[PDB]
Amino acid sequence: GIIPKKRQELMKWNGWGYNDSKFFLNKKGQLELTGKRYPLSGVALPTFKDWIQNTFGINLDHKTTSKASLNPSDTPPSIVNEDFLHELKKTNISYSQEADDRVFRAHGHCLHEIFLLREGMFERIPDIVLWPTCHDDVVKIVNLACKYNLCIIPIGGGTSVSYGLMCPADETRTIISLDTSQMNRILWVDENNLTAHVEAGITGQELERQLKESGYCTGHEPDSLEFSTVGGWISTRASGMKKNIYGNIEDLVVHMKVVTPRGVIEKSCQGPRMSTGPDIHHFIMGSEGTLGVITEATIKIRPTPEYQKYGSVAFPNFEQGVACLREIAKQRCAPASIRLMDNQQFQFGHALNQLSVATLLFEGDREKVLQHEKQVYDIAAKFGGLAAGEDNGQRGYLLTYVIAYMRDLGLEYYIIGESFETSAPWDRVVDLCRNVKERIRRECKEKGVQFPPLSTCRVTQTYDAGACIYFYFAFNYRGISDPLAVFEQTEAAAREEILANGGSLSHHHGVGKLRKQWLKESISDVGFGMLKSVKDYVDPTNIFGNRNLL
Amino acid sequence: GIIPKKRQELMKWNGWGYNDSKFFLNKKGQLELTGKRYPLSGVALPTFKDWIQNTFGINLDHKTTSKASDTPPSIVNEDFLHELKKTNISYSQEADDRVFRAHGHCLHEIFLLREGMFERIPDIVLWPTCHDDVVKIVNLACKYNLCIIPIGGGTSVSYGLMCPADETRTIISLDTSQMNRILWVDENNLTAHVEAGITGQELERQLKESGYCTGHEPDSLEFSTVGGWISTRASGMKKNIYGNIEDLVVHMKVVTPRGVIEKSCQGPRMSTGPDIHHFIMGSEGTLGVITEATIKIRPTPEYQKYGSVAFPNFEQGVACLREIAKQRCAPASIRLMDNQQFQFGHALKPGFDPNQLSVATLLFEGDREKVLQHEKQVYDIAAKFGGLAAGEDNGQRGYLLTYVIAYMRDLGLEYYIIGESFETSAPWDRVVDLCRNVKERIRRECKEKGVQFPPLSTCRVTQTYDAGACIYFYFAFNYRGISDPLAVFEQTEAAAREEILANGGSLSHHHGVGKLRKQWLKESISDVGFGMLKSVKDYVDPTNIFGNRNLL
Repeated sequence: GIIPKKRQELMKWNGWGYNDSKFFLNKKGQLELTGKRYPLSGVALPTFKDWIQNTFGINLDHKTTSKASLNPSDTPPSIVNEDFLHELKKTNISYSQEADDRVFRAHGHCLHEIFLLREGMFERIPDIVLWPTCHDDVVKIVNLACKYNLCIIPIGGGTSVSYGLMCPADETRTIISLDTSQMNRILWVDENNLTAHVEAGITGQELERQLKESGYCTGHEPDSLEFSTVGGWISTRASGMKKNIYGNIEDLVVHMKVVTPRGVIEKSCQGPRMSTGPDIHHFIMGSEGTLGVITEATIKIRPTPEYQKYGSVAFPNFEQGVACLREIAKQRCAPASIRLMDNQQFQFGHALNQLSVATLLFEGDREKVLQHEKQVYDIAAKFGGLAAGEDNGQRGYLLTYVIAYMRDLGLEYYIIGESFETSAPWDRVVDLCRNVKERIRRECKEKGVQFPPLSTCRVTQTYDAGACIYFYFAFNYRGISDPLAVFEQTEAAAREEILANGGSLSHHHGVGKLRKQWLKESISDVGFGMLKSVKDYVDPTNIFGNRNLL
Repeated sequence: GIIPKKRQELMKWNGWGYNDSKFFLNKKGQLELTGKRYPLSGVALPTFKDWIQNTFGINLDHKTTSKASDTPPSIVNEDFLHELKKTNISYSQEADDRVFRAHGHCLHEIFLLREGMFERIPDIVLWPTCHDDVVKIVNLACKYNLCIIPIGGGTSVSYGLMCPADETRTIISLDTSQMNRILWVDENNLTAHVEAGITGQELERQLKESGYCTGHEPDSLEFSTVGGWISTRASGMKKNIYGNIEDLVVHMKVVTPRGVIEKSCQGPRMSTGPDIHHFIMGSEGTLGVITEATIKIRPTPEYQKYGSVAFPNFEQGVACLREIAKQRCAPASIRLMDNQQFQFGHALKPGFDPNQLSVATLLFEGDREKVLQHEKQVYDIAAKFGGLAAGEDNGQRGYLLTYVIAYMRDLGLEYYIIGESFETSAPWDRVVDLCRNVKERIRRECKEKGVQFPPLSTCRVTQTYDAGACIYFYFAFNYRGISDPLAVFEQTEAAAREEILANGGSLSHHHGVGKLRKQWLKESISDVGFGMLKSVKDYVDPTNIFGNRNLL
């Protein structure tokens, strides 16, 4: 579960996930996933091809060829001051000027970046990779950057979907990719206080796995948990599948330690809730690597749940589903996870008419699950909601960690797709869903796309004040002059539609450099000025120069 | 329910709360609460005077003499006054209006109100009624170089309202009590759009008319305002169900010298950079004026039910509270009091060890079915710790009391009894030691400073969280024949704050910082931490219009 220094020995350098897990077309005509890693690994999927064909209007005859490894006569030169490097050596901090390690850490998982990895190359990439293995290591790195006017871009699991690790093309200084993956200890578990003191580089899978050994969990389960890190979550305000029980990352964090050019930020005590001015944890959460390096964090843990249980529900349409979820949030009896899929997604799940589907997960005490389960089904029964079965509800979840591998699959057959999200008020949810799908269909026809896009949505979280909505859109692009421009302009349009229908800039993807142009409207000008003024005091010479946000 | 421009028509100028509500010795020789505003109003408290005598060793034979209502003149630029005239915004240069808004409710202030005087008091009180009104005032204060000190309920317990002695600029008191509308209720999204001046009492009373509540109930809800809450990171009695302020606020609008802070949307939860709501929450009047907020509302609870539990000692009670927090089944309110609080609460009434036992009071609210289940789980857990139910009316008694405690301080003042309370939050594994060490420290400091009778030195756990608990301490003593009673109080308080910190507890859980705990802030938040806040202060308020000097 620990990320090795040479990441490409385990992970795709040019796509999502593990090397040993990819979708392919099998000796016997159907699609299938290699390796043994997921419940779906090595399992044939009979009707998936037919679906893709009916959905995207392709026949799978047309395959694209992508770079299978790095073209090192297309990577730019590593410029690194020779004295700095002398000093670094004295420290014993593992580092690498290798094109591979460098190019691995130049991108996250935005479509644009995955396309360049496969087809082109980046303008700018890290110059040197460093592996601190503890707080003190990081202190030394930051002090070296001050002395040598270097620039540091921190990286954790590299799962950013906001251009948050892209290197600014015109950044002339030595760029360090400060890689946290070897700084990954559970320092200690505090069984009286129910917290774990961890280092920032630990992944979600590793964190849970280790804790499960003492009988604990965090329950923070972002879909990227296999690679995303504690330090990444804080930085991007991440959200997990069971936030309903465990909380989101702002709910989960009790304490943190942060290395800035100016010094170390940490509160003096481990109180659960204080009143000592604006909460500085919140100046750091969602700071997206622009401020300094998060080395340590204390996070709430919980005893492993007694029992869990899946379910699902059918609604006569999406709208009645939304109404039902709103009523669930109104009674404040959301189960561990509740997710409403529209019809297109329902039909997609089938391959592995206005009718929609919620999937459910319940966990906690055995007795409580069963009460909770009864309440939810009764409420839904009020909205045309009929139980669709406990096993159906397992399929939708078992499926979660393999959806991300299908984007790589779709790219092999000339289909470009991305998911993007927002949060919106309850009273805007239906209109936004309708108007955003429409907007994408339009922006697509007008840019010359043949078959109308695939355009789905799902309610993914519920809140007192509204919901988190996810969209997925994809279109086959064979014939389009500039495929990357069409998609990118359509994405940027669907954002405009989101903002105009009352939805927020991001629920959890964060901002990075993809959504920078809207930030100032999102918060006020003064709002934006205040962040600026924290940047400028913490990092006066802009050493943390990924240029996210501002 | 709205606070009137002349506050002294309803409220004590020289102490807590309403004019018509004070303790007094009755025809029958028993202490009683005047008026009929609280359940306990007009009820005779038979054993109370004995408890006071036995605790502090007084007769009640001689009561102190307060001042009965010194005051620097009101100097104010004329071109400014002329322009203020034009806005039609009400204002006052009257000494008594200005003197009302120069303090909140820290012992030191209330004492200075009775005996001495404030070295500095605001120079002019203004009353905006709306957002625009505040924009104008702020624009003026920048133009004419005037300091602004916002005030809502005046219930600060941190010196957050005190005017800095050496501030030579004209100080405006920007009173928000007349900007108090529920702009509107959003029945679908379950939120309310409201002005910052609305009090807790008014907000709940109004919302109740539509079948809604916020459930945000600080002990000062009668006077404390939306604006103050956000400013001080307030916390209420039922935050277990309803959340604390930071959970309750969905949006806000802040007028600052630099301009208006405001998020563009009303979404439940976002990832758009560091959350700016959090730059403002806890800002204690140092950055601008919160004019409007959107707060979550909830349907009126269908059912409310009290209860109480008795434990063989305090440690056992703490352990139970920790287990209750471990199974995440805290009722709407749960509060564990130490033995002294039990005996105290006993003396105020209308086989374990009675000098050992501690008592938890409980409030349960929600759907009647849910309430009953919760209630069973809770008494099951307590029973494992030696816990036995002591009845709903005891529980009922516990809660209603909370609103009269603040009138009792005024009582003790007039019989040479200075007292105050202070809070902290700590991790679960420090609670027991922190309680013991802080009480013990308070006694030793008083013995050493030459107090005759040993001080009242109680504690209670007042909120539970996953990671810890909120702890209240209360301390009081007879000060007849002490040279410098204030200096003795304020030293002790400072010592006990050092103990709290040396035992693992925070600067404050909800009191906030103001100017009373400024000297620990930098170490509480890192040096860089403190520097971060200064940068925000300097950007937003370059010319330090908002000059209460809280925090930094």
